Amino acid sequence: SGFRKMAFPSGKVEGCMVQVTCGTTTLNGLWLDDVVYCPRHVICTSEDMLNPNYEDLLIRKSNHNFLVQAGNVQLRVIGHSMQNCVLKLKVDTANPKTPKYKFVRIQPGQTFSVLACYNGSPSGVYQCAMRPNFTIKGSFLNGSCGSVGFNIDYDCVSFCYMHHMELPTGVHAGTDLEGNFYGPFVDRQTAQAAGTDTTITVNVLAWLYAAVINGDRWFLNRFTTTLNDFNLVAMKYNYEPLTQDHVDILGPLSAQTGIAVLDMCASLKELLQNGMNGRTILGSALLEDEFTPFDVVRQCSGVT
Amino acid sequence: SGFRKMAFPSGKVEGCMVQVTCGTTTLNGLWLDDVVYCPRHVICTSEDMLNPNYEDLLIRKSNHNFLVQAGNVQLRVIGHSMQNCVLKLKVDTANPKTPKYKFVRIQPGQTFSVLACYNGSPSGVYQCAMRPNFTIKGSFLNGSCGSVGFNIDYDCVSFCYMHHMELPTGVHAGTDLEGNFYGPFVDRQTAQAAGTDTTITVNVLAWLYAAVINGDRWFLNRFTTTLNDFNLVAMKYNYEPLTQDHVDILGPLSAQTGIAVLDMCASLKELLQNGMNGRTILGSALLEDEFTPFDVVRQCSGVT
Ligand SMILES: O=C(c1cncc2ccccc12)N1CCN(c2ccccc2)CC1
Ligand SMILES: O=C(c1cncc2ccccc12)N1CCN(c2ccccc2)CC1
Repeated sequence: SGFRKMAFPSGKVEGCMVQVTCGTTTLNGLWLDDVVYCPRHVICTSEDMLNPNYEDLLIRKSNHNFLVQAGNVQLRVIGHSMQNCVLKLKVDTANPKTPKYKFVRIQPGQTFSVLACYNGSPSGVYQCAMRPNFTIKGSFLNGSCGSVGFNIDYDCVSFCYMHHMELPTGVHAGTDLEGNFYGPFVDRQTAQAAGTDTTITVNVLAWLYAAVINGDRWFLNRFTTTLNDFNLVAMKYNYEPLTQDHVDILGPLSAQTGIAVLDMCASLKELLQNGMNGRTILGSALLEDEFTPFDVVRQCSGVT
Repeated sequence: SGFRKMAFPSGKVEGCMVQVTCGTTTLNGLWLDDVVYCPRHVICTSEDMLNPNYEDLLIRKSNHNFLVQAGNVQLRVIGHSMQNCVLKLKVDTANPKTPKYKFVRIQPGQTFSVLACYNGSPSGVYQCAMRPNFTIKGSFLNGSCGSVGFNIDYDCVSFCYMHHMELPTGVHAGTDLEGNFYGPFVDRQTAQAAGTDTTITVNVLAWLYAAVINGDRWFLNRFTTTLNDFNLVAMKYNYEPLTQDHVDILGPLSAQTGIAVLDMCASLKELLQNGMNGRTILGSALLEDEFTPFDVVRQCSGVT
C-alpha cells in the first residue's frame, strides 16, 4: 500500500542526454542513434528572442557551430536540419546507450516523467501531466531546455515532450519530438496566453479509486448520480466533462473496488460541493488529477 | 520556476538491482562490487513469519540455495552471511555497473529517493522523507522488499535505506545498508507501534521559502516571533521544536529571499493557527514537510 507521485526509472533516458552549445547558448539535447534532438532556440542570441527568424538565423550556422558533448567527449556534427521547433544534428557516432524508443504525441490529461537536465547532466526526475490547456506544471530553471518527458513500456521509451520555455506565469510549454508545440505556444519571448486550465476529471476519479484501494474511504457516500447530472457539477467547478469512454477506462478500477463509476462520481460531486472539511485523501488536502487510471493500476499492481 | 517532489535520477541504482530467491521467496537485492545485499527475511517461509529464528533458519541454507539473477543472467554465490537484518551474498563476479557509493544512516527529517523494484526490475522512483518516527510513507507492494533509498552527490550514490516491511497501518519500515532498522521495528510479522509522527518544522519552513522564491507570497505577514514563542505553537500542532541549528540551516534561504527566519516562523505560526482558508501554496492545500533546506536550494539552483 501507499500512493506516491511516481516517475519511471530514468536510466534509459540519462544515457541519451547530451549538451548542445551554439555560440554562447547551451542547452540539452537527446542523442538517439546518430541524431541529437534539441530546441531550435539554441541558435538564438539576446537580440533574437523577441521575434526570431529561425530560418534566417539557422542559415548563418554550419555543422561546426554546433558543439555537442556526451559526458566529457565531443561528438562530431556531420549534418543539421530544422524540423518544426527542433533541430536534428546528425553526428558521426550512434549512441551506444540508445534504448528501444518511439516518438509519441501525448493526449492532454496523460501523464509522463520528466528528467530535468542542465548542461547535458540529469538533475532530477518527476512525474507530471499534460494539462488540458497543453502546458505542464514542471520545475525548470535556465538551461533546462531540451530536457525530455517520456513513458516506459517494459523496455521501450516513448518520448513525448521536449522542454522549450516558461511562460510569464511560471507554467511550462514545449514540443513533441517532431518539434510541434503542444498548445498554441510559439518559441518567442513574448507574452502568451495559456488558456483556462480544467481539472482532469477521469484522473481525479482514478485517484479516488486509488484512495479506496489504499484504505482512505471517508468520502464514500450512499449516493449515486448520472453522467449528465455529474457534468452539470463538473462544469461549475471547471472539471472536464466525463464521457462513457472515461467510464469504460475506469472499468477495471470499478471492478477491483466494487464501486460503480457513477457512485464514485457522486462522492466526487459531494467533495466538490462541500470541500474536504479539513480532511485529507492519500495525504492530500485537494483533489489530485495527475494520475491516470493506467497509472493507478500500474502503481497498485507493480508493473516493472 | 516551479516546485515538484523531485527524485534523483535512478540510473546508477537501476544498474545494481538484482533478484534474489531462496526457496519459494523472491525479493530484490542490491549488487555492489561482488556482494549482493538483501533483507534477511528472504530465508523465511509462511510458518517463519510471526517469530523467525533467523540464525536457525540461515543454518539450514547453503550458498546454492540463494538464487541471484541480474537481468536474465545467473550469479554464482560463493559466500553468505547475516549482518543484523540483511544478508550479504558474496558472488563470483563484481558488478560492472557498480557506481561510486557509500552506505549512510540518514537522520530523521532527511529526504531520499526510492527506486521501487519487483523481481529485480525497477518500476518507479519517488522522493520521500525519513519521518521523525523512523517510518517512511512509501508505495510498496508484495515483492518490493530489498528496494533501496539513496541520495546522489555528483557521481557518488549514498545508499541509506533498504525496504523490509509494511506496518499494519500502511506505513513502511526498513534498514540502513548495514541491516540496522530505522526505529524500533523488527523483521517479524507482528503488530508494531510506529509512534507519534511529528511534522518536520525546518522542512516546512524550507518549503515556505521555496514558495516565496516561486511567486507564492499570500501567506507572508507583517509579524515576527521568537524561537520560544514559535515552539509553544509548534508543540500544540505536533511540529518538531525549531532550534538555532535549524535557523542556521535556513540561513541561505533567508538570505536569498530577504525574509528573516523568525519572520517566516510567524507566517508559519499564523498558517497553523488559521489554516489555509481554502488557499494553496505550491499547488498544495496542506503544509509540506518532505523537502529539506538542501532540497530547496538544489531544486531552485539546478545541481546536476
Ligand atoms: O532556459 C530557459 C528557461 C526554460 N525553462 C525555465 C526557465 C526558468 C527561468 C529562466 C529560464 C528558463 N530559457 C527560456 C526560454 N528561452 C527562449 C529563447 C528564445 C526563444 C524562445 C525561448 C531560452 C532560455
Ligand atoms: O513483500 C512484502 C511487502 C513489503 N512492502 C509492502 C507490502 C505490501 C503488501 C504486501 C506485502 C508487502 N512482504 C511483507 C514483509 N514480509 C516479511 C516476512 C518475514 C518477516 C518480516 C517481513 C515479506 C513480504
